[PDB]
Amino acid sequence: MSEQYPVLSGAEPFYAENGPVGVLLVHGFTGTPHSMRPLAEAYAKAGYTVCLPRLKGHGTHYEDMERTTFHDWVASVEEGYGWLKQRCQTIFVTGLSMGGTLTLYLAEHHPDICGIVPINAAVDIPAIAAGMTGLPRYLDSIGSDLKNPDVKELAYEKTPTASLLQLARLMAQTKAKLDRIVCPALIFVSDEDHVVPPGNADIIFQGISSTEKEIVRLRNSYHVATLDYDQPMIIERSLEFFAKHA
Repeated sequence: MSEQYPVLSGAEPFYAENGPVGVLLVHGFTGTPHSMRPLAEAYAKAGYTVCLPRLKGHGTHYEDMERTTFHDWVASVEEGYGWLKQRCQTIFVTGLSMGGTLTLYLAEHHPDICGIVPINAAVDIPAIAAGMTGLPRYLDSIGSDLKNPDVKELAYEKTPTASLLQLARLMAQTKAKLDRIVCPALIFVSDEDHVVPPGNADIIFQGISSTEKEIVRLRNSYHVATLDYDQPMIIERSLEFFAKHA
């Protein structure tokens, strides 16, 4: 049931105990805490308690990932949420890509969350269904969709097809339950995301029941926006959002 491979260098989770306002940061599918670490460190330096977990099956080897289900990834996030609940009076959740999906999923089940910051969150990726139809156990992963080519992202070099099915099911369930969300939402979307169609931001904006919601368009980033040129804006605007709603 446990992972068989060791944690990769750079994929370690990050925890910081600071003040009574906490932020949970969720990384994406086949990715690792590396993609959220600059945000986590900035929020900790700003005085927030921070939890950046490593999703089960992630940051080790794709064979470990293949053995996981979306319920395992949800459990990692629920565990991090619980860690914060034991420490903080106010909790925000943010996440990139499937991490954004999991942010939404958590908010659909926990009304106490005080705000969410999904970044290129995925609730519908038609290419997954199209990809089947018309095969192999592991697909060659695409290179990281980053506008800045100097940035090194840590993600598995192969993607298990079994795991894509798990992602599809997670997305469908998350999409179906969007109207349960009423907390404030700051929805970031890269205009030029080549992985998650940017209309996802509008599915989310229209689907949630929140009265305080906005879409912020990132014009200088591709999918992996947390490591891309718009990173400072994501951090600054997120910090403003946390302060306003705490």
